[PDB]
This record gives sequence, structure tokens and C-alpha cells, in this order.
Amino acid sequence: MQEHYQPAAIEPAAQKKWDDARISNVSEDASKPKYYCLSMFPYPSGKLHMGHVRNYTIGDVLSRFKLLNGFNVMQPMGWDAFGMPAENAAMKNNVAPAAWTYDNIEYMKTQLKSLGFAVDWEREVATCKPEYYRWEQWLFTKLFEKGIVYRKNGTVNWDPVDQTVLANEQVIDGRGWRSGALIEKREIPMYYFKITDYAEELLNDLDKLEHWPEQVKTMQRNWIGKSRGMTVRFAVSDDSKQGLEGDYAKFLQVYTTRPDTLMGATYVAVAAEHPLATAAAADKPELQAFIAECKEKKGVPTGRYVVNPLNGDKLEVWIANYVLWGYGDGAVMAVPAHDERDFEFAAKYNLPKKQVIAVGDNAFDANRWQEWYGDKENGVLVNSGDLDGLDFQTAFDAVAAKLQSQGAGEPKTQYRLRDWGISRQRYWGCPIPIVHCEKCGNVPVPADQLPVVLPENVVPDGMGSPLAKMPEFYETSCPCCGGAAKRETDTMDTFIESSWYFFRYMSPKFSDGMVSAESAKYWGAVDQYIGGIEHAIGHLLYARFFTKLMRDEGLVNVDEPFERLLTQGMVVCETYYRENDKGGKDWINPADVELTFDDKGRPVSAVLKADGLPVVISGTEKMSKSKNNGVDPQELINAYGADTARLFMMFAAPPEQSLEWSDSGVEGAHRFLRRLWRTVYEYLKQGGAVKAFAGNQDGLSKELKDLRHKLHSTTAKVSDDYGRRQQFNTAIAAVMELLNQYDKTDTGSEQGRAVAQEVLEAAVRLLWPIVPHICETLWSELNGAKLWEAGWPTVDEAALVKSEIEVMVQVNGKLRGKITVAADASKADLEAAALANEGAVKFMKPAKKIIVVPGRLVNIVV
Ligand SMILES: Nc1ncnc2c1ncn2[C@@H]1O[C@H](COP(=O)(O)OP(=O)(O)OP(=O)(O)O)[C@@H](O)[C@H]1O
Ligand SMILES: CC(C)C[C@H](N)CO
Ligand SMILES: [Mg+2]
Ligand SMILES: [Mg+2]
Ligand SMILES: [Zn+2]
Repeated sequence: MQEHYQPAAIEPAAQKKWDDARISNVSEDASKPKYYCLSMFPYPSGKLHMGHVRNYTIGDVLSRFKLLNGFNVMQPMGWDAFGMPAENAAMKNNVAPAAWTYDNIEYMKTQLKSLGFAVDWEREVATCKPEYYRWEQWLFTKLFEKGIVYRKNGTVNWDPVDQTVLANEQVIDGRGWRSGALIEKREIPMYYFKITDYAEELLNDLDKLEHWPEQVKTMQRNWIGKSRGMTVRFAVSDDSKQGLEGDYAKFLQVYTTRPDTLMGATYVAVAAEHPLATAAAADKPELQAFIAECKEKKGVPTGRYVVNPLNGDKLEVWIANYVLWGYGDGAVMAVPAHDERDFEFAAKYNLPKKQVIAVGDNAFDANRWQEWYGDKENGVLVNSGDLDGLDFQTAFDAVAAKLQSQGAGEPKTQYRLRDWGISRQRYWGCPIPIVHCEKCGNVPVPADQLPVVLPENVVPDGMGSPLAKMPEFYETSCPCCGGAAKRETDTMDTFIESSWYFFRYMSPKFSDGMVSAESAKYWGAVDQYIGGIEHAIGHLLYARFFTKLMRDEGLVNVDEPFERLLTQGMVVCETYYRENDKGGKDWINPADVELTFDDKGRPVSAVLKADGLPVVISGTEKMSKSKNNGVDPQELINAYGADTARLFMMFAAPPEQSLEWSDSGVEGAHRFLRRLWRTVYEYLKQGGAVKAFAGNQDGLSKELKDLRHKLHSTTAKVSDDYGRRQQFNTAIAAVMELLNQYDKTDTGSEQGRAVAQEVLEAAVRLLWPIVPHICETLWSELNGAKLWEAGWPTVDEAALVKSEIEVMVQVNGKLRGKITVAADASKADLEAAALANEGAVKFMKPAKKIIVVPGRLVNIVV
């Protein structure tokens, strides 16, 4: 065994040894239980950084742990190669989108392979190749036939910098998720996935996700934004139906999320476009002056009345500016004693306020809005007839019973969520499989003629959709009539691919469907998913929707894609930038910046070392490829070795917690790896290997007994930490503690060396998921078997039994007590414990003499 710890020697070798054994290349093996552990795959938007190390070392640790426990482990990796992140990274580097993506993919494969991750590279996938995206083209056409995908004009979010429309999930604080520019409103046709159709299931199936962080689940609940309301009809009075036709003559329909207040409505409000507004203004020009005014909070009375269904009150109808014709009903009711928006409006014109809710008994002031009025949680109903005394839940159902039995209403559910707009005016994206024919309409491309192949030799000129200036691409024949027609030039958003790729990993070479039935039946769902919480509202919602879509088609048979979700905390570091002449920002790596400090130690100035000219200091921020603040793992592997990169990131903090970059933390992770190497080498220099201690330990010294206790305690604690707590920093700390006691333990005797062997064989296996290169090498110097067949270390709980004795206690001869003591518990602690529990102190004045038998009995004399 060499004595210097040289990563560049042992690390490539260990990777070659794992690769040759094909340990990470798994198939649908029914003899082993399956474990699908997946980390969120990267965009080719630059170099990987130490945040990615943390992300994927977490995954690798969980996979390697389950592999050592006999599981059949699939840990795949691929590339989110389509869409905006790879294209923008390509144009900022003035490279063709295809050329850049394929080059960055190979650099990221190089970067990841130097880290020794146990990845099944035979399932590698690049979402920009036709053999991938043809299958989402196929799913598009099928859904389009059913109308689950549809095209429609409407108001959309427009990113002026990326020159494309985004989905509502791609707008972050009114700005583009990639550009950061303010989003404008525009009316553009778009292809939508009808995600509102699945709004109820996506909300209710979050209750199934017991191993998801509750933040992700509540954030998706608030994004789906469910509200249970009530459709309510107020009949038009027998003397206001002038000019009204159809249903608009007989009733005024409104919506309300507070149907419990219905007995308190004192007037209604109507839209200028609502038909009762037009017949009321037909002979009243001042009403048409308001109808022309907007079409702030203003309103006019109309003198036409509608009847409350629940008590027969005749309420006056108001033209109001806050009733946007597009409400669904275009009209509301107004309970001003319990809605702030309505109390303000009905103080503007002195309308009445009847109170119908009491909270405990907060006194009711008619012209003084108190916050308890809108309490939908701690209130019971007042002045409401047989609805008196009900709470909000019970009064909801009772109003629905009332309204439905007379037909005047019914519950109606609304969602803040809107359909998913996936069209993009961009080149580097999966082509949309539609052909517009002047005779047949928007027709899908037949399954036999898929994929519609995106040409890869294009460079965007940065001036609109490049495919739309390419008649060689869009001029085609109609699939239905043979006539001339044009291809859809918009492409699919990048979140299409990432919504199903976890299935593609199960059969990436399958050429007849999205995923083959035999492999989807085997791999089931992703057992473990690891990725940042920033995906809560977009990807982690999209992927549940797609999974349900694929299930309803018969491709998969799971309801949810990811059983366990671990959201790792962000590695953060400094970030700098300049402002470019295009109004944007040019981000700069802290390694190209030279700082100037204050007298107190604060950075004051920062200049780029290339030109000495200043740069702006942006402060600590998440390590990001798009903000050019990453620490490259290859620059650490070359200097310190891959294991040090891995050990530092699993040790600095618990996986969920924020981690700040520091050079001290890298040196420390290395000195421990030297300590591990030095420990195994020194043990081997003074004797060589021996058969690890096992079996009964009667006869071992107390000191080595204590060590075996520390040993199997640690194995138990590391096992609990990998596979229940999923806390890796504390698994590493426990092994250090084990090594601390080993350093303090004389292990030179024949039995001591057998215990040293047992400890070291255990330690390197315990740390193999975290630092596999150094452990695999050390294991081979200690033991000739294959590490992954020796398996995960077992806890020998015989070694956990404490070394104790139970001595007799007597008073003047006759036995009256029994006490527990340590093995080497001195006669003073013995005699003190003997004269300190029941039998001796209840039959005792002090003792005249205490004769002690060494480790047998102690007799009190009185
Ligand atoms: N600083 C970081 N710390 C921890 N995890 C990170 C960090 N940056 C990215 N990740 C995670 O790595 C995975 C891949 O992210 P991605 O490919 O978007 O890289 P990125 O650094 O975010 O690049 P970009 O800024 O262009 O999006 C995701 O699970 C993401 O949450
Ligand atoms: C699963 C995907 C949405 C993750 C992206 N490729 C990186 O954030
Ligand atoms: Mg990202
Ligand atoms: Mg369950
Ligand atoms: Zn046609």
C-alpha cells in the first residue's frame, strides 16, 4: 500500500473498476428489489458548479447506500437540452444552438464522470434528439384530437427580451424566468394543455405525497388556487323585465364564495355589458353615459329590482365599474356588512348593511368596518332564518340545499389556475406537430410521419421566430387533402420534455412508445427525487399532470411520479456583474474579480483583473450557471480530488440547509481523507491484515469492548442517518467520533488487531456512499472481497450490551438490597451506591464498617 493519499491515482482506477464491473448498469431484474433514485437533470447552460456537486452527491449517496443493501438501483442522468436555457447560453456565446448543446453535454458528462457518480450511462438521454422528442410530438397529437391540447387566441404573457410568450409559471415577480425583464400583455394565439381539467385531482393527490416537503405541497395548493363558491340566481321582479330576452328576463345570476351571507345582501351590482344594463340604459341616457364611461370604484342605481331567493327581499341592481364582464356571470351580490370591498362601496352611496354573522360576540358597529366581519372561521349565522347558528362549513351546505331544492342555485368551484400555454416563438425547441391547411384547418401530423424533424443547422439572428422565416421547413403538404399548407413554426417549451423524462429513463431505446410497458411496470414510480424547491410551482406540478395524462392514455399506471422528494439547500457564493450597453447584465466569476477592502474589513471596490476596470458587487447569492458565479468541480478535483469535493458538500450542512462557499471547508474535508488513509496505512504497516473480529466477545478487554460498542452504535447511527433522516453531515460526524475512540484505543494485541480490522472494514463501507474512491481503495487493502458484495455493515447488538454487574446488599448480615453498578465501579462508588437505595437505607444511624467482597457482595455493619 502506497502511503501518500493521491486522488489522481486511486480515483480514475476506482472508476475504471466500477465501470468494468458494470455495477451501475441495471435492467428489469425481478430477482432484486427495485430502487429508482433520480436527481433533477441539468440544462446545458454552462459549466457545472459545486451546487450541482451537492445536488448529485446527495443522490449518489442515497443510491450507493441502497445498492449496498441489495437493492437493484437505477440512477440515471441525462440532459434538458431543449428550450430556452440551452439556446440563450448558445447565443450569448455566439454558437449554433445544436453545436453548443452537444458540446456542453459532453463537457458536463466529463465533469460528472470525474465525480464517480454511480450513474447508469446506458440510459443516458438527450432531449434534443428526435428519438426523444418524437414521443412528445406523438402525445401532443393524441391529446389534440381529444381537445386536451388546443389552440386559442387570448391574452398572454410576453417576454420582450427573450422575444417569446411564457407560461404563467415562467413569470416570476412579473419578470421572465430567464431574462428578468418586465412581462408585457399581448394577444397571441397559443397551444394550451388543458391543465384546469385535472385541477381537482392534482390538488387532492397531494394528500398522497406523504414524503414530500409540505412547503412544495402548500405552494402547489396555493398555485392551483381552489375556491368553493355558489351560483345564485335572483329572480327579476315582475316589473323590470322590459326589453330583456331569454334567461336574462327571468333571473340575475351571480357568483359568491360567501353564500353563508346570502340573507344579508342589500343590493346587487351588474356589468355595463350585462343585458340588464342595456335594457335599463335603453331609455336612460345617464346609464349609457356610465356604460360609455369605463367600457377606483363607482356605480349608478338602475331602479330595476331582483328578488333574493332565500327570503324574498327586493334588492336594487347597480351598474358598477368593478364588475368586469368576464366574471362568468358578469354580476355580483353585495353583502356590505361582511365584505370590505362591499362595505366601502355601500358607504359611498349609503346602502344598508344587515349583519348575519356573529363572531363570539364582538359588538357590531354599523358604520365601522371591523376585521371580524370577514371571519370565515369563527362565526355563526344571525338573522338568517333556519340558517341561524350554523358555522361557515355547515351553512355552505345548507344554502346549497336551499337553493337547489328551488333551483335558484348550486355550488360552483373556481380555480386560480389557468391552462398551460406551451407555444414558443423560439427555434431551439421541439417542433409542434400541426399543419395549417386553408381547407381542413389545424390538423395534426400523422403518427407514421413523426417526428417532425427540427433542422439543427440554424443560428437565430435574434429577430423573431427563426423557423417562421424558413419556407424550406414550413412549406409542406396537408396530411388530409394533399394540398399546400404551412407547418406550425412555434416550438414547445422546455418544460414539456422535463415533464416525462423520468419515464423515458425506464426504456430510452424503446422505439414504439413513450415508455415500454414491461419496464414501466417494473420501475413503477421514482422512489427518490432530489432537486431545488424552485421547481415547486412549475416542473413538480407539470410532471404530476403529465404522469396522469400518460396514465389515462394507458402508457403508465402510476398516479404520481415521485414518492420521496428531497429539496436540497442552495450552495451560495459571491456574485458580481457589469451593466452592458444592451441594458442587461454581464455576470462575472468571483475568480476574475480583485476586491478592495476597508479599514474595518468590508469590500469597497471590485475590479476585473483583465482590465482593472470596476464591477458591481451583488452580494451572496445562489450558485448559478446563468449568473457565472460557480466554482467548477473540475478545478477542485484537479487540486484536491473528487472525494474532497463530495465530502465537503455532504459535511458542511444538513442537505436542506443553506451552504455558503468557503475554502476552509475544502481543506478540512481533505485532512480527514488524509486521516482515513493514514489510519488504514499505519494499521497495515504494523502487521498487515487479519480476519475481522466477529462472534461472541466474552474475553475481550473492557477497552476493546468499548470500541466495539462505539463501532456498532456508529453503524446503527449511520444507517439511521442515510435511510431515514437523510442527514449526511451527521453520518460523517459519527464516523469521525468512531475514529476518535479508535485513536485512543490500544489495538496492538492479537485481539486488538482483530477489532481494528473490524472497525476499519466497517468505517470504509459506512463512508463508501459519500467518498467511494478512497473507501473502495482502502477496502481492497484490508479485505480481498468485492466491497459491494460484503454489503452494508450489520449491527451486532450483542456488542451494545453494557458491561455491568449486580452486587448483593445486606444489613448486619441479612440480605436486604440489590443494586446495579459498572464493571470497574470502584468500591467507593459501590459502597456509596449500596448505601443509597431502599433495602439498606430503609433498614438502617451511619455505618460502623462496610466490608466489601471484590465484585460480589457488600455488607453494611450498624
Ligand atoms: N447553487 C445550487 N445549489 C444547489 N443545487 C443547485 C444549485 N444550482 C442549481 N442546483 C440544482 O441543480 C439542478 C439542475 O439545475 P440547473 O441545470 O438549472 O443549473 P443552474 O445552476 O440552476 O443553471 P441556470 O442558472 O442556467 O438555471 C436542480 O435540481 C437545481 O435545483
Ligand atoms: C427537471 C427539470 C425541470 C430541471 C431543470 N433541467 C434544471 O432546473
Ligand atoms: Mg436552473
Ligand atoms: Mg402513500
Ligand atoms: Zn387539407
